[PDB]
Amino acid sequence: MTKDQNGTWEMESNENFEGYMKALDIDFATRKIAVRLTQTKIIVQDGDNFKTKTNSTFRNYDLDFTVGVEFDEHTKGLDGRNVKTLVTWEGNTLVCVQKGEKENRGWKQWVEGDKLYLELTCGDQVCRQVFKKK
Ligand SMILES: CC1=C(/C=C/C(C)=C/C=C/C(C)=C/CO)C(C)(C)CCC1
Repeated sequence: MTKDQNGTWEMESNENFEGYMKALDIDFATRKIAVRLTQTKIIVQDGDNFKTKTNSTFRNYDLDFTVGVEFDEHTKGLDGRNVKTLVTWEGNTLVCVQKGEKENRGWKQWVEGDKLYLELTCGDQVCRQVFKKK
């Protein structure tokens, strides 16, 4: 296992604050809140089965999806829309991309360690998540 996804990473923040907002138009306060909100997260995979959750005040969210075994998730709590996903390891990565009105809500959570450059495409005008910690 040359990846060790299973990590912690007190989220720093996203770059295109506004483009990720659009990925699921919560509200205008949403993006400004998350902009500065340095939340916590921590994934953990065992092979073909992983899970992670965010730790914010504003909103609580989670992905909890397998690795390539397509699944119709939901964004309940946040916006309340229906979605689907798909994940495939891509080096030290695990290319996820949402569906169900999304079609461009994917990430490039490739792990470096102490630093991390999750790239939140999330619709046109790609955003760059900015992680750092574990
Ligand atoms: C906008 C927004 C949030 C961001 C959620 C995300 C984007 C969590 C990331 C999950 C992923 C991509 C895990 C893959 O390892 C949360 C709910 C947390 C706080 C307020 C609103």
